[PDB]
Amino acid sequence: RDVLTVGAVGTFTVGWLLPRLEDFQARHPFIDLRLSTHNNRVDIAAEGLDYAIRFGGGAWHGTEALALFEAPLTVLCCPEVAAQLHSPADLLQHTLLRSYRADEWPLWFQAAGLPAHAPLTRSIVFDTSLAMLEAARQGVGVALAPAAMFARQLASESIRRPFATEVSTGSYWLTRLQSRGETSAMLAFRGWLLEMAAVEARGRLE
Amino acid sequence: DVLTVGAVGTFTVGWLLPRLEDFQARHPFIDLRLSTHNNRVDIAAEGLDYAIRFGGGAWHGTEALALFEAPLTVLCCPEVAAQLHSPADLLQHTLLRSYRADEWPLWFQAAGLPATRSIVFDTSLAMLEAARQGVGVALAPAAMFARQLASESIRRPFATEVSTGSYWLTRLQSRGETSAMLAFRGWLLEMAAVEARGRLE
Repeated sequence: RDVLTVGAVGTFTVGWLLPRLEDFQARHPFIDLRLSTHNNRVDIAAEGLDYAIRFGGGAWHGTEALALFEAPLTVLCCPEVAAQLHSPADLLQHTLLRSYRADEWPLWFQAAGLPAHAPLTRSIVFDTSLAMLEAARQGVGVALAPAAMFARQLASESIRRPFATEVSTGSYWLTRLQSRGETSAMLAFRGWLLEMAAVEARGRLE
Repeated sequence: DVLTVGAVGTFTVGWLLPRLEDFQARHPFIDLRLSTHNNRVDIAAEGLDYAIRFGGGAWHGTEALALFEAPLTVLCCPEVAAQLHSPADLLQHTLLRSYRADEWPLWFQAAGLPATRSIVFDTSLAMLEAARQGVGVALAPAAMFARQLASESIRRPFATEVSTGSYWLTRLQSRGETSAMLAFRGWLLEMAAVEARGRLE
């Protein structure tokens, strides 16, 4: 009375949602929110979610998806490794940490004005950017991830952005099953989340 | 000469990656394809030689070799740790939970306590980052967060721990042990014995 269950990708939950969720609970004291995290293969029905927030193109079968904001990808690494990089061409001297989406590194090299390499060895594939950024922190390799999800780390200087080049491969989306009606707590949560998302998208042009 | 290992992500980053340089120095012509997952995997569907998982070692169709035990303890940021004097003080904070099913009861039990509304985490990695941010109090294997404890950005308020599972090297009984596999198996078991030894020591 009333129950609301939301699942979000872990990187989005700890990098973005949780810093703002105190605002939601103040403005909606009566909604009992059940937040869980997942790794972007979330199955709404199996986990009992009303909404799932995930990353990609917004065209998931059986799903209605509302765009929140873009998450452009950039190179992120430890200061150790950052000092050793002068041009993006130096990157092939390092382990390239990557996600299961295999075209992010060639897409980014393109955006940097380099051929569309194509990194199979040496490289390690990560289910979550959190695991990828922790590996990058520990000097294992060079990460390619959304800067806007690791703002704290960057502002604390605990990790570094060595280049300006970005590439836009996906957005964060609020998704829901077409099969299910939107409850009143769902509508309340959606309104608050869209407001917060608009401030974020607005901030990146600002 | 390829070898595909899929390891749960907390284990990969908190323990296996800092030691992999050794392996790559001792077998420089193995092409390891390391991937991570969230402990809920289908070895066949993902096409792995080995998976490394947390749990009880009894997954149907798979040969599971134990590595070491992973006892869970309470972990939080410095300020909330100061507010924590005894275990009963914990219910004053939000309990950060994993999708298991469930470990807080057993930990309470182990700390001599009897029988709020909170957050479930697919990975201890996400859980530990919320604990650093002050969102709540985590229950997770301290052995996987040596880095955060050494710098004291994360604190362990209580000595109580509770064993609920181990890390395991698993393989479908079906497909054959490759030579690259055998070499990884030997090296990993040696590295794991040092770790278990160290806990007693």
